[PDB]
Amino acid sequence: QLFADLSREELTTVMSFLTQQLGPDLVDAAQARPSDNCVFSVELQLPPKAAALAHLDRGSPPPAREALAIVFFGGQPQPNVTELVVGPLPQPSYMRDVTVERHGGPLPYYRRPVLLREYLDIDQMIFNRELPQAAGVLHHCCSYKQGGQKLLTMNSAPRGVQSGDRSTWFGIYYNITKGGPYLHPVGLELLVDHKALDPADWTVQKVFFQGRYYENLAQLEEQFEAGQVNVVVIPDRFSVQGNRVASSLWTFSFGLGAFSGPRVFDVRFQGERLAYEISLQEAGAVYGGNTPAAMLTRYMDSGFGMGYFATPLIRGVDCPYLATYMDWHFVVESQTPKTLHDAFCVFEQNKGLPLRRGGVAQTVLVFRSVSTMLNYDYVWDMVFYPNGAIEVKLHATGYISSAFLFGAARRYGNQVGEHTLGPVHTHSAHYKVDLDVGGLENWVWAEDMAFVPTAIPWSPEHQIQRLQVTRKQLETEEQAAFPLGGASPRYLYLASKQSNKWGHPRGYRIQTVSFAGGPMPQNSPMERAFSWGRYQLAITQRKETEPSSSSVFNQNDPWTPTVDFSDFINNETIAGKDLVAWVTAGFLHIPHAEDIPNTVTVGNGVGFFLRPYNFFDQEPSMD
Amino acid sequence: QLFADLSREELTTVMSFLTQQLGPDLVDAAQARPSDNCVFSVELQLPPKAAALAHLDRGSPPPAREALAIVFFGGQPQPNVTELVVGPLPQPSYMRDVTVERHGGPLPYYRRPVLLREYLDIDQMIFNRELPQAAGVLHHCCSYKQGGQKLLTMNSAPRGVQSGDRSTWFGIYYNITKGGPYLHPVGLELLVDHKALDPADWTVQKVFFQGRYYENLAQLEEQFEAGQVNVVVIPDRFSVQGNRVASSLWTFSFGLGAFSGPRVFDVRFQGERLAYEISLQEAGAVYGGNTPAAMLTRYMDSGFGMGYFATPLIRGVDCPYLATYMDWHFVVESQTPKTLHDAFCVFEQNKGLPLRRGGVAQTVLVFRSVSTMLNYDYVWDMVFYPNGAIEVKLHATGYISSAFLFGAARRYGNQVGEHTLGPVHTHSAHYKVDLDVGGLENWVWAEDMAFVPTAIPWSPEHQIQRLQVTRKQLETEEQAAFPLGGASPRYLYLASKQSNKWGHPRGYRIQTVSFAGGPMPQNSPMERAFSWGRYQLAITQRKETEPSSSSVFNQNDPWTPTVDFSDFINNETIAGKDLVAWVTAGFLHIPHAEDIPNTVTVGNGVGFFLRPYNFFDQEPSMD
Ligand SMILES: *[C@@H]1O[C@H](CO)[C@@H](O[C@@H]2O[C@H](CO)[C@@H](O[C@@H]3O[C@H](CO)[C@@H](O)[C@H](O)[C@H]3NC(C)=O)[C@H](O)[C@H]2NC(C)=O)[C@H](O)[C@H]1NC(C)=O
Ligand SMILES: *[C@@H]1O[C@H](CO)[C@@H](O[C@@H]2O[C@H](CO)[C@@H](O[C@@H]3O[C@H](CO)[C@@H](O)[C@H](O)[C@H]3NC(C)=O)[C@H](O)[C@H]2NC(C)=O)[C@H](O)[C@H]1NC(C)=O
Ligand SMILES: Clc1cccc(Cl)c1N=C1NCCN1
Ligand SMILES: Clc1cccc(Cl)c1N=C1NCCN1
Ligand SMILES: [Ca+2]
Ligand SMILES: [Ca+2]
Ligand SMILES: [Ca+2]
Ligand SMILES: [Ca+2]
Ligand SMILES: [Cl-]
Ligand SMILES: [Cl-]
Ligand SMILES: [Cl-]
Ligand SMILES: [Cu+2]
Ligand SMILES: [Cu+2]
Repeated sequence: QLFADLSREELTTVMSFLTQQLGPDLVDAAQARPSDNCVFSVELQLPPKAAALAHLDRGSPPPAREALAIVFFGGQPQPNVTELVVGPLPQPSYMRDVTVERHGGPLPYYRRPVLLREYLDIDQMIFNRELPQAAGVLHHCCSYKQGGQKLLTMNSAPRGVQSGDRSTWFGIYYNITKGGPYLHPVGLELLVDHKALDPADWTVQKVFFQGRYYENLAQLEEQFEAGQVNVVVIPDRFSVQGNRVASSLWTFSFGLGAFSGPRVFDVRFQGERLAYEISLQEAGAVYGGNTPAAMLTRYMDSGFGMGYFATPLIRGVDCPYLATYMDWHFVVESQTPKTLHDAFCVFEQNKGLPLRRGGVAQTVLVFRSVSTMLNYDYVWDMVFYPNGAIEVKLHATGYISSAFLFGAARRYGNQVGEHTLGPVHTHSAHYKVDLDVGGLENWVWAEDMAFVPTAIPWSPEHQIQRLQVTRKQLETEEQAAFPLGGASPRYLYLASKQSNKWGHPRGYRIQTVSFAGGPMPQNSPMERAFSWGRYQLAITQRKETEPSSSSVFNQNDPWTPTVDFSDFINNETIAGKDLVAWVTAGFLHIPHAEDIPNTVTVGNGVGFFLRPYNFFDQEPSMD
Repeated sequence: QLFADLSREELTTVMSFLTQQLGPDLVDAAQARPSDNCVFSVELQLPPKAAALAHLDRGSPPPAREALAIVFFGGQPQPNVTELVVGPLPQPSYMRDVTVERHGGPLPYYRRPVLLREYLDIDQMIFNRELPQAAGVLHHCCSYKQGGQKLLTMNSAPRGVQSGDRSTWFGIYYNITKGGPYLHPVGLELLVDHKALDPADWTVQKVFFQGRYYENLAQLEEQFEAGQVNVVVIPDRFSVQGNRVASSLWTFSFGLGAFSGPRVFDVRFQGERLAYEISLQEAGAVYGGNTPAAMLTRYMDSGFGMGYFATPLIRGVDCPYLATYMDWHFVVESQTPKTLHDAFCVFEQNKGLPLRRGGVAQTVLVFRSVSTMLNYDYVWDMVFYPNGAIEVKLHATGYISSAFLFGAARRYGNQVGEHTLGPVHTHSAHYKVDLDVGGLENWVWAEDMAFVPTAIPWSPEHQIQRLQVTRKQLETEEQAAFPLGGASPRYLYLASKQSNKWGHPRGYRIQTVSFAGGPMPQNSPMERAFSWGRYQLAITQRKETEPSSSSVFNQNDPWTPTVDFSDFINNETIAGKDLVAWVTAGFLHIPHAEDIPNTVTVGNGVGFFLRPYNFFDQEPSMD
């Protein structure tokens, strides 16, 4: 319960403490304007490892239970975003601004995530005071307002060309609310500068219509009237109790980061802790296209929220009928705690494949949850094997984002329908794998194979390409940073100080199970924000100053990243320290006809494996 | 059903015809000595494709149903192995020799696989003539027959250092009869020369005792008696009619080659053929060590028989209790047909993960078979997805090979017991994927992603790394032969002539999934026999003269291979021809403590994916 997500009651307490303690008068974030003071979110502040392990292993008292509140200070001479550490629960006595502490300075107010109320005010502007200025061309293309269809908007990110920018390409789509929302692009995109704290000052800085750009909608309308614009017509055996799952072989505390997504703590196999924490850090997406949004889009999904955008799992569909179903509570953009029903599910999965052949079939423990944004869907799986192996997979599915088809559009994807292109994109996800193999003190090994031509002892006149094992202990972080798209040692394992019964260092190896979306060139002005994408796998010294490889604040200002993961790799020693492993997994997705109306989970996904390597003395037991 | 394996009735008739034609001097292969004449095996002769398709598609009469008989002609001045085509079934009248026609000449007698009678005769020699010579050292190390555990022999291959050799290193192991009978290597290996036609003339050419090499066993005993030898004492919807599966979505004819292994013909998703044939071709293993057998062993398992060594599927273990099980029939080293009970199992598996999202469940059809040699176990999987996708998967499991632990043994693996090493080795499998995408005439496309620094259209001063698609039609065989370990197109697919509704070439893409082992250096004078291991993927024109990428006769003479796969690649055009795909999957295996007593199929193994890429005009429907 030192890893348990804040209870609904706990959420209320922090919210009450803020109102009573904070000098500035706060507005409900659900109805907050840019120049208002509001609480964006409050959630569990993860405890220090040292105090947690002291409690977990040495019977010391639990660490002070704390919450981290994100506050939008827009109602002052100089607006800022402030992170407040509140605690200790159940009854708070302090409220510490750790902003400067964690980031070296203040959080620029433009890095703050776009409020829901900000989206709605952007819609008012578009529908009420922008779109009508191009009714003639909209009536023409898309039966606009004339007893015809309803249109809707799509968001994109980041929002500008440099730091300080808050200008978003919003696309116009049909409001067909069936199997596919952004499957009918109108080819009309609007660049709305919404950086100003006064919405009446927001403007459209440029328009994109079906191929070409215009300064504003008034310019587009007259060229249309003047018959100067060509318009394309668009038609249409284990027990969950609290945060703790316990089987005969496994024990772990689970949870959900409102921004970082699904996580698991204190992973113990048969009483022995394998890892302190296995958590999702960030989910990314890079697009390509000849239309603005698809041309520019680079998603750092934690800027939105993997937990905040998690959905209830449908019993029988998302998880087996006899699965265990847990709820989740959150305060993001609200006054009162909200509850997500069936956010998680744990169940037993008979693989149907013989685990060993006298033997028995492969039965697995599965921890699952789903994040959904605009209908796309990430299904996050954590599977725990009876032999001590852990499997972490990601599955993408749902509706793809679309682009209006014009010109050399096929240079950026495939046609999936009339006037519709499926733009290229790569999916990526970052995981923090804080293995504690045989305790804190860890080393890193790189074992692989080699063929060396040597003479045959019984026939020295003949040679034989001798297959043999190479081993190397990595000394610095730099040696253990493995570039995506390159080759890493086939057996890369974190080992303990001690060895097994046979003299081999007790180890758990990480096996990356993911094809290669393929890294963004470091020449990209925003690549630093997702520099975790450079590596297939990286090992660093765990620090309390390095809790995440990304940040909520990166999405809207990637040009100056709040968290630049590459900074973590700094030539420090990794021999005999508390080590963390960061795994990047993903794939290239060139959309195709089969992806319509939905992209299916067909395949076995993308992720990695954690497997015992000289950790036990022989094949372990099982119930 | 012209792809059906020969029935028992057919197997009997061919043997009768073969006995009548081949004089009165034939001998039951089960009891034949090297100088005898016997029928090694009789199995189905795969029909000509043109005639097969003409029958299936154009209603033309079925092509002649034939069998292939391998005959060991050791009874003559110049002994050879002969391949005979026998037909037509059901009542044969001819028996033609296709040996020269297929192999450019005679099959040398030393290439023939080692008969079971030959092995038993080798054991006799070892236990009657050989071991007794070293009774003193065996009593001391291994309680030879002093109330101690019994000894057995372990085979290895190839058998020599050059073409023409039949000299095998047999290892001596305790026969506990519990768990791994191969977990107790004594450190004694005999290099027996069983080349000669007269067993009485067979000799041991060298002996390896626990690290040291000796000329003969007597010398080893002599050396020991003189106290010049240290001895380490060793302790102690769908149904299936005949050969065809018929789900609501799929149709195919399954079978099993006596040597090649499991195979599928006439694969049809919703009535349309995707592939004429998908079959296992060869299974390989490459070891390392400082002990003889372990250092020399390179396997081409079809020399023993993936089918001949197939095992009964344990209901409720290898396949769900209520799956559909099918028997198999064969004649190998027997003049009477044998039955392999429950050789196959076909079943639907609820994937346990939603196909799409509320949404729909994901269930697959699974065709399984298991090959077993000395308790080491290949489980062959081909899963057909409701969306037209096909997953071919291989898992290994069971008892690993052990070696006597001495010297720089850890350079060749890990100690897994007392005086026991787990030698390094790679596993590999070759599959023949004859895709007929939209018909015979097929092309090959290479698709991937790329970034191009381009100015932002709405902000000229700034740049954006523009993600885009690259497409390239491959023209010759050499272009489609991608080296194992290197990087290849993320989107390589065979395409028909027709485009989809949207104008994209209808194709099925080959996504190769493996932690590929690591190719044997081409400097090795024997890797030519398994030159298929060079490429993770290769595409060649289909040829009736290139039915397989390996041969039963490769194993015992890899230095002059009967089939050298790379010969297929000869700069021929692959633009609008009958194309065949060849896929290599494998992995490096450094044995660990968890492999004892036996290694688990944990995770998912190795193989590949066949995915529809613009083959349809939208997501396919299900029934
Ligand atoms: C982001 O904005 C935050 C909220 O405006 C700033 O935090 C506040 O700064 C205030 C002004 O300095 C502090 O007020 C102090 O409180 C005393 C009463 O105790 C007043 O009399 C003083 O005017 C003032 N004292 C001074 C000069 O420090 C608040 O204590 C403080 N509020 C909280 C909750 O921290 C941040 O400074 C700003 N971030 C950055 C880094 O600029
Ligand atoms: C591998 O061995 C095979 C059998 O030992 C050889 O093939 C045999 O050779 C026989 C004698 O040369 C053939 O008999 C000849 O052919 C006709 C056909 O039946 C016979 O009537 C004749 O008696 C004889 N020729 C003449 C004119 O005297 C056998 O037909 C044949 N046996 C079988 C069953 O195939 C192969 O030659 C040898 N491999 C090679 C290619 O060298
Ligand atoms: Cl949430 C999700 C699921 C699958 C693929 C992507 Cl790229 C996703 N990410 C986003 N969707 C729109 C904003 N981010
Ligand atoms: Cl048949 C099999 C199953 C699993 C692994 C290997 Cl290397 C196998 N191959 C051989 N075992 C002994 C002869 N070859
Ligand atoms: Ca660091
Ligand atoms: Ca650690
Ligand atoms: Ca060829
Ligand atoms: Ca073909
Ligand atoms: Cl494992
Ligand atoms: Cl970019
Ligand atoms: Cl697919
Ligand atoms: Cu996608
Ligand atoms: Cu193995």
